[PDB]
Amino acid sequence: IVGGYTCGANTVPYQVSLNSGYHFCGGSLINSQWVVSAAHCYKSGIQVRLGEDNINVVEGNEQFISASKSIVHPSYNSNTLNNDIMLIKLKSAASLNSRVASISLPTSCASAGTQCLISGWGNTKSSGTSYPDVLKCLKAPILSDSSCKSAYPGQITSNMFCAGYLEGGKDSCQGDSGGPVVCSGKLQGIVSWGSGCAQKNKPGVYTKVCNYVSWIKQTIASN
Ligand SMILES: N=C(N)c1ccc(NC(=O)Nc2ccc(Oc3ccccc3)cc2)cc1
Ligand SMILES: [Ca+2]
Repeated sequence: IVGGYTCGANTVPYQVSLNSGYHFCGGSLINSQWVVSAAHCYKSGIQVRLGEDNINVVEGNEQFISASKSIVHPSYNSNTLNNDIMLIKLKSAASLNSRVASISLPTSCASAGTQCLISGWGNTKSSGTSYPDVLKCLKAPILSDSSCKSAYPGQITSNMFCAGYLEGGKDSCQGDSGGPVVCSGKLQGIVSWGSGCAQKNKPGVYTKVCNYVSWIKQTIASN
């Protein structure tokens, strides 16, 4: 996260770190056995790390559960990043509580103007690289479909929305991928792509989670 702030330990209880020997993507816990992330974060050998604040230090609230299976959305296209969503099942259910909690899926799509919370352990610099050990947070508005398409012409499909600040300075970044964009307590986006991080007129682009609720529910119902 570029231009964000330190969340505070376990203040984002649904935030997940996907680790394969190292943190490589964020994710959101949506019930005791399932995590949602970006399909572009797909990897064999995922261990889900819940209850994390400093991902490099064992602090006392973590749960480390290997993934038993991953399901990349059937229509995910890696070239356009259209339908950039994936579900991960945990081999054992997580113990839910105040510090490790699931986030609700949306009943309706969010609208332009809604302020949302985006969090992750990604890069905090637009020029340079510095990866924090603790979770960073950014409050950011959903942008209109027209400003999203003006910023990235010919690239925004109906399964994507932009969120952020067209002046730059505040954005998600590499390493934040697969992580949450929560608006009014509902998971509305997944950190997916953007040109650079925090550049002027190049906001973050996010998977539009409301389009996937029936698929998430149906998939969890049979797996
Ligand atoms: N400005 C941001 N908010 C922002 C910018 C970039 C990313 N990260 C990103 O775009 N990652 C990425 C996406 C697709 C990729 O493409 C792949 C294609 C095939 C296989 C694997 C990855 C690779 C990296 C996240 C947030
Ligand atoms: Ca830790």
